Amino acid sequence: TIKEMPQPKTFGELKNLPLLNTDKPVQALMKIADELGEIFKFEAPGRVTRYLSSQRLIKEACDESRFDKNLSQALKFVRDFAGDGLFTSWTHEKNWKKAHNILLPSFSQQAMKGYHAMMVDIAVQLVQKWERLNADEHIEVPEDMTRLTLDTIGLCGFNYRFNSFYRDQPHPFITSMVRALDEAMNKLQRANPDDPAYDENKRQFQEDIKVMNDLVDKIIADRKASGEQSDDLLTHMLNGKDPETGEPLDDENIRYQIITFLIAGHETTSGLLSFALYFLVKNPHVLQKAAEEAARVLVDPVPSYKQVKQLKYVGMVLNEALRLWPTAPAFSLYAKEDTVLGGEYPLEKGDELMVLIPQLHRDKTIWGDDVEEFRPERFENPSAIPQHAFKPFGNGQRACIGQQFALHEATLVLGMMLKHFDFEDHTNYELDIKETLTLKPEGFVVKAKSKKIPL
Ligand code: HEM
Ligand SMILES: O=C(CCCCC1CCCCC1)N[C@@H](Cc1ccccc1)C(=O)O
Ligand SMILES: C[C@@H](N)c1ccccc1
Repeated sequence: TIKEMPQPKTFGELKNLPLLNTDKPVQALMKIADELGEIFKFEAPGRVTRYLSSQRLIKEACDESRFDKNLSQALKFVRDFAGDGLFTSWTHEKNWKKAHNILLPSFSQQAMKGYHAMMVDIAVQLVQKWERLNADEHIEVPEDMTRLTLDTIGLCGFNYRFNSFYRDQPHPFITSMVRALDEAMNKLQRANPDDPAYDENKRQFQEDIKVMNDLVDKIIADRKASGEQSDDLLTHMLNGKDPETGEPLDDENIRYQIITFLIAGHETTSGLLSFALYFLVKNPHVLQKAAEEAARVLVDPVPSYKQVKQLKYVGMVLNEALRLWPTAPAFSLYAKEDTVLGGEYPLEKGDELMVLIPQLHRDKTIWGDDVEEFRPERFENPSAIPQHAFKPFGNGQRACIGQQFALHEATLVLGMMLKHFDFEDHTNYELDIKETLTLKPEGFVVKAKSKKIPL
């Protein structure tokens, strides 16, 4: 039977917009979802969004015959610097399928064998940093995880060393990319974006886009001018031809792909690693079981690709961290045609949906009563998890191309962390989640006591 959709409290002509006038809009939407349930309508002047929280409805939203990836307003603002890269392109843009066909082989489980040595290079820099801390000192977790994952995708992406472990102040490119992401997300909250109040914001945004284009376009030009054939994503993009069109990517699109990969490495994997370590220090029995696996498997000074594949429990820890705090917390869909969601909610062609991944992952009909508990054992058997219950990498053909890359890096790094150190939650850290494009545990600090195992 056709149901009226719940809607949170309104602010006259501003409708629901002021509810997201916060530095934590995703956590605000999770609290709305807790109050209103599996679906709610969110209205702003000239905009309707429907927020889905239940596996019951999200399993329908994930039907690619009925729904396609939508560019959320957030992604439309990110598109001002990520262009028609894979992340901010519509499925129907020629450059989406072309880049997708060219890059899939670069992102395969098989390509990970090739990236492994460069991931180890950065992972060993992280371990060495922590081995070199003095007795009184602590680790700034998301800070060090962001140094790591930015550097990894720099090196694997285009053989470029951001040298993040040599620095306090980020590489200039990163200061521009972070400020551009911040501007993109802040613009969601401007009820009148064309105010001159926001004129300095507009001008900084253009300068930041230039910094990004200049380093990346110079990186591409330098690579073309050298003729060097390093086994990185830039080489694959310069030489690759789409089997369908027979065309290569042009230099502008390659720039967008590189900016996109840097956004991904900086924002996502670092969040996952930060949440995984958070849950391990809060669940000492789970930390011990993961530490036991790392010690049993990582028998060599340098982990091998094959050894990373054997860190099953560490992979379960990462999936459980993705369940409770999916660092990429939402994706947007549009109805390809008029359709009825869940037998109750009529949608028109073009109607926009937001999938609230943290809420999906807390659906008690799927996960049961222990849903807030950190239990990696939930992930022992992928076949025992219902369809579309677990979506930290999005859905279908528009799912994360980087999923294998991210999980290989996170497994390697967390394996080495658990092999080399005992960890202390010395401050009894109270989770405080900072929102950019992604969720990260802000101010998360630990102490690492070396097990004194040489590299
Ligand atoms: C834990 C780490 C990561 C998470 C949680 C994550 C999550 C996601 C999600 C949820 C999407 C779908 C977005 C949407 O539907 O709007 C996505 C897309 C994408 N991710 Fe990731 N990601 C991660 C790591 C990476 C890495 C390391 C890369 C690249 C090196 C990457 C590249 C991409 C790209 C290119 C897309 C767009 C794919 C397409 O539509 O063709 N991601 N990611
Ligand atoms: O749900 C949100 C706010 C959380 C986005 C989180 C999302 C951003 C991309 C990367 C993954 C996480 N935004 C919607 C609806 C909207 C539109 C305009 C103003 C306010 C809300 C949108 O961007 O379309
Ligand atoms: C590029 C993609 N991995 C992503 C998706 C959602 C948030 C940030 C990044």
